Amino acid sequence: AVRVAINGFGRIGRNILRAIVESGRTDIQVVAINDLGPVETNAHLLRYDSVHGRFPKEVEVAGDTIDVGYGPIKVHAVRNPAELPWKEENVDIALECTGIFTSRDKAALHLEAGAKRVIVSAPADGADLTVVYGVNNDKLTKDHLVISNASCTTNCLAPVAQVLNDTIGIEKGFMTTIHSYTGDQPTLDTMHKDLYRARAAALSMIPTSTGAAKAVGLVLPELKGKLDGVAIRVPTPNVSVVDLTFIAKRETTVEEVNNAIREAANGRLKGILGYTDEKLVSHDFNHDSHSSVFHTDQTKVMDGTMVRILSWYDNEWGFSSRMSDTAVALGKLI
Amino acid sequence: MAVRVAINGFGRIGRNILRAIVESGRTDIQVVAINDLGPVETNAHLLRYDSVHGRFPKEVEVAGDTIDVGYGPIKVHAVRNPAELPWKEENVDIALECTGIFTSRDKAALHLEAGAKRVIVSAPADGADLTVVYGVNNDKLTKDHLVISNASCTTNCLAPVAQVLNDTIGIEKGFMTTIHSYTGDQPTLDTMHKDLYRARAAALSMIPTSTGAAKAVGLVLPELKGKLDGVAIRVPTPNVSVVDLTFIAKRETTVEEVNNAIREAANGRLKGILGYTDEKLVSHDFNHDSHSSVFHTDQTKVMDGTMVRILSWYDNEWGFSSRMSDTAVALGKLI
Amino acid sequence: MAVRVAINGFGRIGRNILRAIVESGRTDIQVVAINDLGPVETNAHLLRYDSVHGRFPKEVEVAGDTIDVGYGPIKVHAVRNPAELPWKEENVDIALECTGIFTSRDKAALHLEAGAKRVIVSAPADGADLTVVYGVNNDKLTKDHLVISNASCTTNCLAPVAQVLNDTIGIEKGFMTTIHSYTGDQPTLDTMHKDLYRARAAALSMIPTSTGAAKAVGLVLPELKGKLDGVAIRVPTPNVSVVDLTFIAKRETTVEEVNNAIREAANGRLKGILGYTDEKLVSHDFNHDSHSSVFHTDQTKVMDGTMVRILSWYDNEWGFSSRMSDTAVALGKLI
Amino acid sequence: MAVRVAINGFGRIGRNILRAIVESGRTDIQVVAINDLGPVETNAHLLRYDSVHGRFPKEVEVAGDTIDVGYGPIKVHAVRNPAELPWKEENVDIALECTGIFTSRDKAALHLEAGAKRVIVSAPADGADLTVVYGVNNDKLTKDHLVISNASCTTNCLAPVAQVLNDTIGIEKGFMTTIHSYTGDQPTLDTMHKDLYRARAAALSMIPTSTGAAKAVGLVLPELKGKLDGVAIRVPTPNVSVVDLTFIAKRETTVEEVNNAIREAANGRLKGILGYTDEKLVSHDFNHDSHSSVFHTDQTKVMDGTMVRILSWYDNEWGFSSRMSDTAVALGKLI
Ligand SMILES: NC(=O)c1ccc[n+]([C@@H]2O[C@H](COP(=O)([O-])OP(=O)(O)OC[C@H]3O[C@@H](n4cnc5c(N)ncnc54)[C@H](O)[C@@H]3O)[C@@H](O)[C@H]2O)c1
Ligand SMILES: NC(=O)c1ccc[n+]([C@@H]2O[C@H](COP(=O)([O-])OP(=O)(O)OC[C@H]3O[C@@H](n4cnc5c(N)ncnc54)[C@H](O)[C@@H]3O)[C@@H](O)[C@H]2O)c1
Ligand SMILES: NC(=O)c1ccc[n+]([C@@H]2O[C@H](COP(=O)([O-])OP(=O)(O)OC[C@H]3O[C@@H](n4cnc5c(N)ncnc54)[C@H](O)[C@@H]3O)[C@@H](O)[C@H]2O)c1
Ligand SMILES: NC(=O)c1ccc[n+]([C@@H]2O[C@H](COP(=O)([O-])OP(=O)(O)OC[C@H]3O[C@@H](n4cnc5c(N)ncnc54)[C@H](O)[C@@H]3O)[C@@H](O)[C@H]2O)c1
Repeated sequence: AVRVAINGFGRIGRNILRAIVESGRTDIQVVAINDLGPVETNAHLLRYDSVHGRFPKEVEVAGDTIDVGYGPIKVHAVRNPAELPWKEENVDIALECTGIFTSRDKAALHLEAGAKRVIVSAPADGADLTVVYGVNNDKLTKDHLVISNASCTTNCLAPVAQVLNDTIGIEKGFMTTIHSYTGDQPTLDTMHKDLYRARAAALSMIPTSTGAAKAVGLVLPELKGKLDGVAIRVPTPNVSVVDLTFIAKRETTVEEVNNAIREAANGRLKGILGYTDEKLVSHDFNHDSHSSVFHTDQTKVMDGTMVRILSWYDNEWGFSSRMSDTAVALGKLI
Repeated sequence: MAVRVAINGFGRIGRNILRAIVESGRTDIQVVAINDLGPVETNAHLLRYDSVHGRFPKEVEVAGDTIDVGYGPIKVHAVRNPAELPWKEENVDIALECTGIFTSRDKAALHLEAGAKRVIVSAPADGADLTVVYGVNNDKLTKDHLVISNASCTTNCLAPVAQVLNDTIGIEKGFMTTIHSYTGDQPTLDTMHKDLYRARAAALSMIPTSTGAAKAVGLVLPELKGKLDGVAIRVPTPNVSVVDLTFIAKRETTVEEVNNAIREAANGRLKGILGYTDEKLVSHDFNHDSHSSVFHTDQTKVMDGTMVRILSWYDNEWGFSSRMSDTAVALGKLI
Repeated sequence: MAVRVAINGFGRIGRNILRAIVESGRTDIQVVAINDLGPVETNAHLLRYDSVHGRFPKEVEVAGDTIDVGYGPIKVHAVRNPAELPWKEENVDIALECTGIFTSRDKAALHLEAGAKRVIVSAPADGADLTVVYGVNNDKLTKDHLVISNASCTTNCLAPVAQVLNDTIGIEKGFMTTIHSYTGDQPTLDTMHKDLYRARAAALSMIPTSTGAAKAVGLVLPELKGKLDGVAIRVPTPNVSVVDLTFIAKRETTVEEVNNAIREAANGRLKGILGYTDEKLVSHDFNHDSHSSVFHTDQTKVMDGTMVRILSWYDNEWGFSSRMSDTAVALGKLI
Repeated sequence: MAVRVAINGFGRIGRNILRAIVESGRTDIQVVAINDLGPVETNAHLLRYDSVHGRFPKEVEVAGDTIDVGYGPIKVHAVRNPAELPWKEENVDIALECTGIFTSRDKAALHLEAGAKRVIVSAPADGADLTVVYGVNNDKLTKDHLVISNASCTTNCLAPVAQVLNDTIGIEKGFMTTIHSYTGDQPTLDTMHKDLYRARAAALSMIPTSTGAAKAVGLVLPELKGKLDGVAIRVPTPNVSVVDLTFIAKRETTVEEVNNAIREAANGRLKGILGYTDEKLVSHDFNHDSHSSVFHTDQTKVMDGTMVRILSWYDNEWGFSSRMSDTAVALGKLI
């Protein structure tokens, strides 16, 4: 079992722990947690969840300790990641989930503190490698010390872009992800570095940026420079969607698009790529641990070569699950 | 000299047709009757207080079966069958059919049986003598078109942008996703519905849904027939929608060319119908904007010189309700 | 052994009764029939997928006009009027009336003609042989009671608190405001309605509304007649409500006494029906909780010894649906 | 004779103080200085476009470090510590403290150190020389009060109602729950916060919370010291709030007497401050209403002559921001 610490006990941080517990997985153990508050507040935030419900197991608090079923977890409050006791606690991997230490050189402070590897829960400027689990995690080597788990959007688009490109070919494509609001937006209109993201989150559709599409051109090099995209933030607390229109290299059909996703889903990317043949809506994919769930009924083909698809993602649950798969795979190279 | 009109179905659009006439100060049209399914006071109450547009900017006087908003009594009805209305007596030039239940052309045609001289449907109308997007094809109206359709809110958003961009650089093929506000045909909580998507609690999810608006551009621009398709996604906002469009241009172009061609038209031929913003705005800033379509310059992308994406906002209540009036006035002149 | 039940109207109430029976594992009641006028496939889809309660955790097999949730086919019918139902053929012990259309005793009782032996209406029911809050006046049911009301979500939340506190300290006078989640009978957007309050966009406002729950407690608990009044305020949430009650005690008391009296009730006589929390929880934390009433200790207030304020949550869907079954099990024993 | 003001903290309240001034046309006050934490152009952009109040009605023009709203350049700063703001230089009569971050007398008074002659805190302030609800106790101001509090939005709503009733029929004892719109100090999603309630996602729940507004009346109105207690529940609306008050009268009363004592104050000495409605309105209807408190008449109830419940609405943003200017004008005359 690889030893991990969670830095930033937030939406991703807490859910990383929750997914581990809810699965019984034994390949990974969380040994410490760090945020900026009382141990008790961390425990209470874990216990009660406005999106996913109540925590399924008792949550025990002992001094500086948290226990969720398998022994106490050392809990901290250290602003500077380089001051953490990673050596003394023998941390194989630091999972960096604050939002503020995403460049390689900052994420690396965990290495200074004593962790052997670092995984940033987001795009990472200067990452030794950027990973979409199930797609390119076999590129990890003994070389990479500080890597990125990509963004929730990249983890949803890449598996779909990969299969379809392998099947039918992608000449050129444009993505708009319609995303649930997120903690880096305000409840009401207020001073912000980004004028779109300044705006009341549950009140509008809000145009926003995202490197997800170009980023896929890097986790799948064969799609270098062929995809571009943006986002629209809307009034939902959790769950998002990818709406991608692209040109196929050869003429195709709705059926062939659908079928190719099904075979991939039931075979090589099982658990990572999924699909529904039903008429579902966003909330239906709440608490689904797939990176991507392809909406069969939404496939469109215009004039042989123009293709539209829709794929869902639980931006919290799916991604937090991958943070674990990625860590277990990274620990094995140590 | 003003066209005499009657609103059938005093819902989100029937109310805002009236309200927009009043806010705009327009003298060319006049509402002379209103019909719905309830007491006069209830209708007045819903005109007075709006959850999305706010309070009615003027007093609303009720006296009998009548409503006064500044200019004299408006006769108010409560008749389920459209065939039974006193359109001939009250001298209705044009009935505006807004219930959402008489969009069929022979169903709309009941307003002529009842006495109106012409009919406009506030939606796509199957079998309409003509379908119109004001500013794009109101020129094709003739003295013979008797029961026309004002298209949909989404169609009035898309067609003016398609027309400009096609005239200027050429559209080969494209796909539309409208992210649209939820509407009165969806429920609060999940429940029995003919469409499995729309059965779902409306303010709780992103809800993919069906729409023929892109294909319908083909009805107002034959040049464009068969070249556009699209769908919708409804989201938890109560008003204001947006067209997100990715298409293949006939020649290489650039972000700048596209925005530019849009400004030119917005500032000239299509002033008031197609507008644009160069600022970083979000959907609520367009609440109560009367444009059919407001192009969002910043969001314009171009990939490999010929794949082009655009984003254009509409107030689905407000623009569309304003255009209902523009269309009735034009039609009125041909009577 | 298990009481055999039929659900009339597979709207939300009806579906959640089923889901609650299945999720709990209980063995004392069984749904053997459903009657509804919409399509069997749509009803299965709505059982499978809930936007408030989430994914139903068992397989749902459609096989013709039948549905199987894990114990055999459940016949689904469509029969306009409840006297025409084949309740005799089907061996129904109790029809659960959940349409919202058949609430009066004489209407609900058509099910008795249709062949069933008892009827339970899932709301207040005019002229009911008895009105039940399970856990409170559960024991006043007889062999002679043939058509009953399971009262309302708010009443099942209030009566248990009122009873404990009245027994312990005494209630002279009180006023209840229930801050309630919006519900299926409110519209998405402003529109024609009998009640002008309920005409307003449901998720855009705090909306004042009347409720009969405080009167109704004076009936379940006769010693409290004329003692309690109240009203509601609907707010933009899809599920979970709360009772905010302020009353005058018969005698001086304290915060700790009030809370302590609730805990001893919840941990004994009223287990599973009235619960409490000693933590700082919010409304979503009670989503999908089967209690009728969950007392919020932290929110208890006393001033000048005798004016008391309390706060108690209810999942207005899930608690009430469980009680439907608890009530029916008991009714069955009297058959 | 126009009081010169600086707005420190250009947030919901800050921006709307400026907006109410422009909109009213009033000429007794002049904003001469704005301070926040970001670029001039960002401050201007948040003034231009407002998700709750809509677009700014006048042009918002930027030149260098100044914005101009129709009446000449307002100087714009970005300075974190208030002791450094050039208040002396710029002849500031009254610094309006609106950051939420300097509410205690010693932090608020840093503005006096900087050059301002007076300070009004836009919230409860520990140690304030006086706490003012305009319309109620502003006659109590003296030339001697240097640092003052304008109370809370809730106290400005409750105090006028409490005054009228108390003066008319007496208040022995009351309890208050305010149902309140979420504000900027709550998160979009569950996250670390110093208060375990307010840590929870803001638009997802009914969230019980702490307020001193009921006690604080007790000291705009000494006759009422120690007689009222209260608490809050935040719910998923972005603006507009309500007071739900239940109290013991000093004598027997009626629904009718309670209501017309309010009408009379509202139409007489409390005009513009306390208003009322006789109609069936909902929260959104009071968006952008400048009253401090608008009494909802149909909601008055009386239990056994002496138990009285009432409901009164407040736009927590728009009403309070207007009062800030009113209070500023009064204070300025005493300098
Ligand atoms: N929420 C999502 O949908 C999602 C999905 C994919 C990726 N991500 C990425 O994951 C990261 C976190 O996202 P989130 O949604 O969990 O945000 P969040 O705000 O919920 O979590 C951030 C947490 O870090 C804590 N924190 C701040 N500074 C700290 C410090 N110096 N030391 C320790 N803790 C500190 C905060 O208290 C907070 O609890 C971001 O980079 C985000 O982009 C988020
Ligand atoms: N809401 C929009 O953004 C929008 C935009 C463009 C077009 N439209 C179209 O306009 C039409 C109405 O839309 P809406 O949002 O105003 O719906 P709505 O539900 O708000 O309005 C329908 C109104 O008609 C009344 N009505 C129903 N049956 C009637 C009958 N038998 N006789 C008289 N009145 C009757 C109802 O009471 C209701 O007030 C629909 O066809 C819709 O597709 C709507
Ligand atoms: N939902 C709650 O929290 C709750 C709580 C307490 C009491 N109640 C009461 O329970 C009743 C139902 O509530 P609900 O929320 O389930 O409403 P709902 O709208 O979800 O359910 C109504 C269902 O009955 C069906 N129906 C309507 N007319 C019918 C008829 N003619 N024949 C057969 N089926 C018909 C509809 O298709 C729908 O599925 C109401 O009286 C309500 O007051 C509900
Ligand atoms: N929003 C309401 O309904 C309301 C009502 C009545 C009273 N109040 C009180 O008014 C105050 C502000 O409320 P708000 O809703 O406008 O909050 P807000 O967050 O919307 O506004 C606060 C503003 O102050 C700025 N700021 C923070 N630190 C600063 C500093 N060091 N120097 C200068 N500016 C700084 C922030 O950038 C922000 O623009 C609070 O005390 C609040 O309790 C608010």
